[PDB]
Amino acid sequence: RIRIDLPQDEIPAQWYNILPDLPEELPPPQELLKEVLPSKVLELEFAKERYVKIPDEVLERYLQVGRPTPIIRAKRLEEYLGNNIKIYLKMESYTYTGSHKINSALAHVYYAKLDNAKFVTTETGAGQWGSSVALASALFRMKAHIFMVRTSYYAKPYRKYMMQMYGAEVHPSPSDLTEFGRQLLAKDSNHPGSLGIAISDAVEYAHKNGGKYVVGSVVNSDIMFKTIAGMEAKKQMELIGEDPDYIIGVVGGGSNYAALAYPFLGDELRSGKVRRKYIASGSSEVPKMTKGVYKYDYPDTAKLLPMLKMYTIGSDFVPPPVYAGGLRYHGVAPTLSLLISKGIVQARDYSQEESFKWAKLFSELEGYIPAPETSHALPILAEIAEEAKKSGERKTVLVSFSGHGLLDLGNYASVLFK
Amino acid sequence: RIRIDLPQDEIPAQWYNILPDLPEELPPPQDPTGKSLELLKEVLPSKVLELEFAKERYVKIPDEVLERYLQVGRPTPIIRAKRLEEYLGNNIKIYLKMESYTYTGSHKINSALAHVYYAKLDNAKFVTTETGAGQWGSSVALASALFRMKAHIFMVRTSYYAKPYRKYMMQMYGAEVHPSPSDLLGIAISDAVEYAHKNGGKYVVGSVVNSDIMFKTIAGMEAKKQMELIGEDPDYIIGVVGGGSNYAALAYPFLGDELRSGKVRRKYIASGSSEVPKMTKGVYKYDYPDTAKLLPMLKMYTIGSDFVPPPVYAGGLRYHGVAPTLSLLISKGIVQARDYSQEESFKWAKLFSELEGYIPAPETSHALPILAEIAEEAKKSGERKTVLVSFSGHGLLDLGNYASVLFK
Ligand SMILES: Cc1ncc(COP(=O)(O)O)c(CN[C@@H](COP(=O)(O)O)C(=O)O)c1O
Ligand SMILES: Cc1ncc(COP(=O)(O)O)c(C)c1O
Repeated sequence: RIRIDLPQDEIPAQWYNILPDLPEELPPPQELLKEVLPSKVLELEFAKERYVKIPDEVLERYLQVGRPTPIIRAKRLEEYLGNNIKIYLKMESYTYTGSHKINSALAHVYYAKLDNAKFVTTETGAGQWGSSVALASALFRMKAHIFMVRTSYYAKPYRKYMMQMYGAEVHPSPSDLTEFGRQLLAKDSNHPGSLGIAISDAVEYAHKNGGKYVVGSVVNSDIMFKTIAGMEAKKQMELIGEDPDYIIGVVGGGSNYAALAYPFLGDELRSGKVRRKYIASGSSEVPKMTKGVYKYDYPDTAKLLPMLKMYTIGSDFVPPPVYAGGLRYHGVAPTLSLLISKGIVQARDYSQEESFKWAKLFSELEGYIPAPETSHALPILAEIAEEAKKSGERKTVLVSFSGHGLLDLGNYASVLFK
Repeated sequence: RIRIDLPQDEIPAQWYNILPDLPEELPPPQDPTGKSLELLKEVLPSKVLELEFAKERYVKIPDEVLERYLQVGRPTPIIRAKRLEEYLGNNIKIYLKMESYTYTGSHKINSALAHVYYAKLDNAKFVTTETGAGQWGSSVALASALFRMKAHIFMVRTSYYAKPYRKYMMQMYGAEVHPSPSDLLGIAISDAVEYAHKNGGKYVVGSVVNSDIMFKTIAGMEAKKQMELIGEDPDYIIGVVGGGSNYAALAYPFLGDELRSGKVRRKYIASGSSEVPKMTKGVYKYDYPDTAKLLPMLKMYTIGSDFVPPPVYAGGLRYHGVAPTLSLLISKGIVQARDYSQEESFKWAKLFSELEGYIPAPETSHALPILAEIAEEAKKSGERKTVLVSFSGHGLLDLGNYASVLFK
């Protein structure tokens, strides 16, 4: 009785755009950025329609990569927690790349191909985004050039290998394939690189060679594409007649959480009354959730995109080298930040020691190793268990289980196995 | 409609035992050094030992095992590989039983749960086992976590250090991992077996024997029901052979129907690696299951319990012998045998990955060259054949293996 499957012939056929349903208007963002970006991707940012039809070509690849993903009920975790709540896991880890990121990668590549792009480029550090764009590129028969921070290129090889199995060309950055890259290599032939440097690398290469750049950021389009997870989950839960009392997840930039929660939150906002509790968490080592300044700031280190109004601890923030928690990003998506400032979504932060302890507990109890990023949601369940206990009612929790941790086992090892 | 899901409440409730349905009696285990036999009784779970020569065609899956089956991802889906079909000219229809969909990424968890469960009923204080790829190691580590058993895993050592993430995975499940030869491959089975005889531990076997294959036929029982669900009778059932459990597990429930009805119409093809070529260069004879000789001799296609794979070999299927029941069937011409190089398999793996989007285990990639042969054959006859594949595992923790061969 623990897995709820949505047949592939019943997958949702539109994405959800919360913009029209926000309590107040979203604080507008503040080119080139138009030559390298897919035309429709630019269009969908300002979108005023509540829904965007998913192209049939995109929908077909969604099915190809494992969608719809199941909801799993974590009954053993429930028992451990005293059977005071019910825990439903939306398993985005079940996609072939093991995370929710392929949901927007497929759409970005599709719209690049529509623009008649000769290839797509993107930046990557740890390789989560890179491997997702690599798969999406392969499924559209699109040439992919991935610019990977040279340090990570050697340090975290398995995801490089994954990108290469998918047939992507992977370039250590700064690369000699661009002027901006060659100019840095003349300073240091083994220049360690940065995420910012790789964005500049990927952008210049698309710009100069008639390609398109695939943005993996907190832009409104990206969140919209990922809401296929929430669209599915809404249908699954209504299928077994359970309405969640809590929806929770973690915030890198916030796209995975929003993607799950927004379709539920949209219903409520349109009814005028928010009844559910929404709780998202990040890492206290990178505390933009709980200690962020709400202000206009650069969504990327390259200063490529215009500033967005978001919770941020600054685009130059770097985490301690001990941090293996994976939620390194400095800001929160503008829509989510707006929601947090209005008290609609509650913010939490946990240490990696606390989160990884829960990861370990979850792996032994339920049997599935969560991504280190995902592990930061688990401490929220303890807090919810207590409040439920004081309810007299059994509360239902829906969790964005954003990825598995098989390719992050080295991260866990560095904390858990000394 | 590329994925066929079997609802969990539709999961089969019994295992298939092919022993009564074989064309002729299986060569019984042999035992010279009259110690390994009572030794087997000392380290094996009692009810596992008992099921080894079980006579009932179907064995009820214990409720506790069935419960965990549902927990770790059963039933697994069947996926139709339409993009691969296109690449092969649409000359065949290709269905993949995705045993990779379980929590540890392979079919191994199917018997690991049953062995550990039966060890628990013996009041075992711990279980031991060996592992190569660590697909088995991690499945036993997970099974042990779920049944609250302490687990000691003996890992081949070359794999130990080259596959640290699999070691990390076992440790995340709370198992203790030991490089083999250890402190107390082939050699690993011997290591584990030894360690179990003292202290008070049970040895968990991960293939070859009848009980182990029987436990894995849950996959085949599910697949039979799923194919019927879409009105699809396979012409070919294919897979790869390490010890032969994942292939037997899928095929035996289909092959049983045929043996009982009198006629075998389907084609059965299994592949191994040419670098460890017991499938096509081995001899059907009695040989030792373990290096070290502590275990009763079994009659299988073998290339010697002392065979050691080439350093350059990253393809997996390293065991030296084929399961006795599967060896009987190969000897009788019922199952056809193939072997491919890691170079040819991995090139197919990379193609499959770009086409279908899913990275196969290096073990599983040995089935892909079979598809190419079936498709060329169908092209020449003009007949459009249906193929069911045991997709035994994914390769997410084996990317280092792939890289050593493909990425310079
Ligand atoms: C992914 C996967 N697929 C097939 C098998 C072959 O074993 P069987 O024929 O099913 O019994 C395996 C076996 N993996 C074992 C053995 O390690 P190897 O390195 O020799 O492949 C394991 O210990 O994990 C497999 O993992
Ligand atoms: C598995 C996993 N979970 C969470 C995140 C955080 O990303 P985001 O909040 O932007 O979607 C990432 C990047 C990830 O790979």
